[PDB]
Amino acid sequence: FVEDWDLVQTLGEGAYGEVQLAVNRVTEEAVAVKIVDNIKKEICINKMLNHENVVKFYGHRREGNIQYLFLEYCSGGELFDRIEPDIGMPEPDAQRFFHQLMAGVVYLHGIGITHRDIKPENLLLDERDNLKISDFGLATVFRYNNRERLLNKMCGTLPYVAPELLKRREFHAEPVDVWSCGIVLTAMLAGELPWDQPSDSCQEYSDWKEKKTYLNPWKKIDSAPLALLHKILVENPSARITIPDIKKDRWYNKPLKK
Ligand SMILES: COC(=O)c1cnc(Nc2cnc(C#N)cn2)cc1NC[C@H]1CNCCO1
Repeated sequence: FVEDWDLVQTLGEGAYGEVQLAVNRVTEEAVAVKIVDNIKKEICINKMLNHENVVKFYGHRREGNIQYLFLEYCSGGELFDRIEPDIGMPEPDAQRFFHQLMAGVVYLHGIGITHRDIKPENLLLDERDNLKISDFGLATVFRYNNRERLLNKMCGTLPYVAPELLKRREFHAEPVDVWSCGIVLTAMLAGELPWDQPSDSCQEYSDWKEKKTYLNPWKKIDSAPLALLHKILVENPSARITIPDIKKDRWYNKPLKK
């Protein structure tokens, strides 16, 4: 009876379908079942993945039109629900989550995979509050046989997308994921998103380029994390800080405690 799973509740909703909690009849092990009525690519990319900061993939099954993906149930839920609106979270918690996010992103980039939709809704927490990158539906290969391929498709979520995606025909994948991580860090530290989108027409984006850090959400952020944000949220993706450099940042290396 070890192959029998009971559907307990609906965890969340996606565009394709639902994410349901399934519990094994014999072992009581929990799995998050992603139901999709491309999907072939999400499966292929998931089979590649093996990291402590990436949602585990257990397998998949196709029944008629319906496709089931068996994924890690992260009982701590979304990082999204740990961010208090207009407040954020304690700086040592945000730093620990950021460290984990960098470890997961380094891993993906290392294997030539770009997530392309990093946001707090996609960053799940296990039973010990360990961050796991989730949903590879928008993910793609940006490096293969040691040759980088430039991206051109418009995707992600506007508050989190890098400005080059809106202005350039082609762009490097890695600075785009770095930028979205910066936005996630801003959200964790201020409990708000800095702009609707990083465009010339967006007043809040213009204010940031004009270094008006006396305005929210920047005024809520301590100078050390803010100095890192200055490095990440750089309009030119070629001048933007790289992850190896982020790991050398003063705040990234600052010992913090409750
Ligand atoms: C209290 O535990 C939860 O809420 C919860 C746990 N584990 C999940 N696991 C996975 C794993 N992989 C994928 C993919 N793709 C999706 N959800 C999902 C969960 N909630 C569903 C949310 C997740 N954020 C997007 C919207 O629905």
